[PDB]
Amino acid sequence: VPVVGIVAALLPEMGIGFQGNLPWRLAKEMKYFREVTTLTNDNSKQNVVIMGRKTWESIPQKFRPLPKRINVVVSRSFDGELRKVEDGIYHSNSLRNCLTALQSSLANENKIERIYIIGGGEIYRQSMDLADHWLITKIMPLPETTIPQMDTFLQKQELEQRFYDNSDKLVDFLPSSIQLEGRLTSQEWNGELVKGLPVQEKGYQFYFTLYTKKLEHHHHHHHH
Ligand SMILES: NC(=O)C1=CN([C@@H]2O[C@H](COP(=O)(O)OP(=O)(O)OC[C@H]3O[C@@H](n4cnc5c(N)ncnc54)[C@H](OP(=O)(O)O)[C@@H]3O)[C@@H](O)[C@H]2O)C=CC1
Ligand SMILES: CCc1nc(N)nc(N)c1C#CCc1cc(OC)cc(-c2ccc3c(c2)OCO3)c1
Repeated sequence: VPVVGIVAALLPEMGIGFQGNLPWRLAKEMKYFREVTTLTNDNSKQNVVIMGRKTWESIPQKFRPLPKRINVVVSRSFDGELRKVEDGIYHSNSLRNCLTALQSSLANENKIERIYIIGGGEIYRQSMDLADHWLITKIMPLPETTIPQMDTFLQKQELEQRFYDNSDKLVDFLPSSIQLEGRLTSQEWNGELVKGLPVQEKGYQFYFTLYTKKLEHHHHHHHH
């Protein structure tokens, strides 16, 4: 089961939140996030969404737990490494231990396709060492638009050490049933190269991107 971090960030600093909320409201960004985390290649499988305690608390109480997805809320105050508390809601007290629990094919019985880390920021930092892929929505304010104030940021440094821009394989990576508008485009913005599928809403133009783990040198395999 692949571990995939999914996030929406504003370039160049990659800001993700402000005072417990999203610094923007974009219908086409939500539509993408919902479909990616919901849809699967195996019709009898469901994905898992993992979030920190604070991210859970800001999701509209009408729309949580997130429908058609197994929800996992991680807080250090909780009891076990994975615990069912309500219908489709799981409580965990360790992000690392939670991942190991779902990955063991005894517990899941091969009914989980992907583990999406919907994150938080404290979770996102810990996800750099954990996630295989990253689905990053690179958002740019249009020439007239004002940059919104933000207090939570994605580690752009830790990301570009361990991951490369694999946006060429985005359509292949996303579930087959998903619908996409534009086509793969490269674009320079404030220095850096922005590559992905271009969408425009309100005063923002954003790109859906894919970041895969870089190739590892074979240093040591655990022999018995
Ligand atoms: N644009 C985007 O893509 C997204 C942005 N956001 C933004 O993120 C911001 C919130 O930031 P942040 O506070 O970092 O959000 P988090 O939900 O990541 O908050 C971290 C909390 O998760 C729990 N936690 C963290 N690490 C672990 C661990 N290893 N094991 C168990 N529990 C753990 C802790 O809960 P406790 O203290 O109870 O132990 C901690 O307080 C908001 O402003 C929001 O808008 C959120 C999601 C997506
Ligand atoms: C759509 C936001 C998003 N984009 C990307 N690219 N990756 C993500 N992981 C997310 C996310 C998320 C979790 C979240 C956080 C939140 O507060 C910060 C609110 C919601 C949310 C969930 C359902 C909603 C809604 C907002 O508006 C009404 O319906 C959902």
